[PDB]
Amino acid sequence: SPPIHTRRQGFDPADELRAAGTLTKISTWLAAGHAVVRQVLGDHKRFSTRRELVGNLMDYDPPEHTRLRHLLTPGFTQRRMRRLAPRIEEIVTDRLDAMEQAGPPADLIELFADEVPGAVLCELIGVPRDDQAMFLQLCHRHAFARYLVAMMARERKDPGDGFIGSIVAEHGDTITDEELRGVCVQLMLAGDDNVSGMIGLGVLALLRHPEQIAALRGDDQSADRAVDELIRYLTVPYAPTPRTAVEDVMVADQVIKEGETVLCSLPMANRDRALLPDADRLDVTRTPVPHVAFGHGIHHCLGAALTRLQLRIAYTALWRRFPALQLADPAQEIMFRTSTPAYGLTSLLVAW
Ligand code: HEM
Repeated sequence: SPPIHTRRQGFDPADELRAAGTLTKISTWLAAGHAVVRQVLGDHKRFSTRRELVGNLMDYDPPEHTRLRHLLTPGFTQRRMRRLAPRIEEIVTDRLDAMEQAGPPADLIELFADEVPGAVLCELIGVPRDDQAMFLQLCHRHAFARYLVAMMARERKDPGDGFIGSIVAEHGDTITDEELRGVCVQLMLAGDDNVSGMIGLGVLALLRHPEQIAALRGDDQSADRAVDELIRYLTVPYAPTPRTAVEDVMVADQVIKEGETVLCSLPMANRDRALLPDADRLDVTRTPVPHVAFGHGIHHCLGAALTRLQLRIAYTALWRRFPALQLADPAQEIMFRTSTPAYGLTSLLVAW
């Protein structure tokens, strides 16, 4: 009953999804191989992402996409995101405190996984801390757009040095308040469900492979390689933005007609034995590979650096606080999140 590409079995793609060919028609084309997915995503000239929506990079084609992304790129680099580390550490500590105060057992998803990403996003865009609580409540449920108008008005008149402030000070003439508001809305949508899914599933994956936890508190390479492997192995998004063929195009010896849609199975592409001979195995020590969990090509995840830093901080602080982290009952059923654009957990009752 659920769409083929959204079906999972544990941490893995479902058997019916595994049985699918490289490129087949489904009731829409489904690309389920690493090479074919990278071909489709890398072909931005023949495959368009296009179907409010203003500021949504996933709805832009070049040169319009190139222009808008250029203004956003500098505010998403590894070095710029490293500046948020203290605040991420603070947010994570606050949520760990909430778990510790509640005492064992506690729902890691409700108290930790579903709370961290939103708070980090508020810090990213520069929402004042006192307004952050109400900002998230209005955003999660669907005044929200009305608040952002007032936020852009402050920054345009008197620019700070944050995310919005740096854009309006340097390129205020080329970007509008409507575009800035749209960017912020889309950042909330693109960077909440994905990260919350990764926090939940990553914690469980590390519990299921507990010798691999120690990699997180090693040197920079050790920790980053651990996080990237978890990103690869879990591949939380089922698909990127649907790709529409602008013209007739031959992909994998099959003709994709103009107007037809192609869905890329990111989990299948990252389990492709052409990417890794043992792709179904979790190993935090393996050298990073060109996985497509953050996409491929011009639309590749803008929040990739933020995600890597946030997840590293989240996983590391969790076990530093709770070394004896465990499932509340060893035999408890894993509660998978299946109704959102990203795979995750709805609940994870943990003890320590
Ligand atoms: C679990 C972590 C994440 C994963 C797995 C993920 C996945 C992806 C993927 C697959 C794409 C490509 C979409 C496409 O080509 O159609 C993408 C794009 C994008 N992501 Fe993420 N994402 C994550 C976290 C974030 C975060 C935290 C942010 C916010 C800082 C973010 C912001 C964006 C934006 C703005 C785009 C559009 C880029 C463009 O179209 O040029 N993502 N993401």
